[PDB]
Amino acid sequence: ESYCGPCPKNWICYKNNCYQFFDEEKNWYESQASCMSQNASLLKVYSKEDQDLLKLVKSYHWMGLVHIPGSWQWEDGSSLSPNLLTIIEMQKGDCALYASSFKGYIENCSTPNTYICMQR
Amino acid sequence: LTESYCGPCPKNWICYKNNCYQFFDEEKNWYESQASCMSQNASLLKVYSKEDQDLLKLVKSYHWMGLVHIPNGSWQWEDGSSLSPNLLTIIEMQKGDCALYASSFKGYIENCSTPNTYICMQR
Ligand SMILES: CN(C)C(=O)[C@@H](NC(=O)c1cnccc1-c1ccc(C(F)(F)F)cc1)c1cccc(C(F)(F)F)c1
Repeated sequence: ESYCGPCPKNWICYKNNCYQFFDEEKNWYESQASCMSQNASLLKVYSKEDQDLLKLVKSYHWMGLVHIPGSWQWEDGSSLSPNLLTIIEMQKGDCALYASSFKGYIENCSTPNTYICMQR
Repeated sequence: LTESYCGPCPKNWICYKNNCYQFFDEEKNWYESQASCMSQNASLLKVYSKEDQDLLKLVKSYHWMGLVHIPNGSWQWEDGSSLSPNLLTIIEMQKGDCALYASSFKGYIENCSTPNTYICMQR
């Protein structure tokens, strides 16, 4: 038994990270702007153990993984850790969707998708 | 934004507005599902508030919850309390006395002996 968070009330708390799903279809840029307005970022995947709840996520949703032409990187500038995501090519694009279990789909940044914000 | 602590909950359970949830994909009939939650200081999902449990809009598939029909004809939770109105739309699927949760805020009537996935909730 432990106290989780802190997180805002309308967010799921899991191992002290906070997650919120947004059902609005938005492109990657608009989804990142949405998360920032909540004092958050798009989903960052850093650990299969600390984030094992991501195995239960259904459907595909924007996360904060982008390609600047260099490897894939998160919004915060950190590199994607190895052996964490299986990356699959889906569309011509520089952004990625999260899909269970621990997959990233390369996706056109302009394609509207639902999205997951994260705070910690 | 206002930061709150959530819980307390076991570390491997989801916390949402201080309730803790766990999903179980190993299928069990209703009673065995209840026994499994009990062994984890929990009960099957109890639905009491659209606002406090709005995360249930996102819970798909069909999972046992702790809702049973007593043939005084009442609908009750495992803890003995009543199903409150304006919370769930209840639909028959199989003749039975137990209910599966489905999105959004639906319950499907199901034979209590049918194996299904289930949701535990700390209580
Ligand atoms: C039985 N079951 C496992 C479901 O139905 C799952 N539903 C969806 O993932 C789900 C289904 N439609 C739309 C969105 C989601 C979704 C997306 C992101 C998250 C977030 F913000 F968490 F990232 C949460 C849900 C599920 C339901 C509740 C909680 C969780 C969990 F938090 F554990 F991931 C998963």
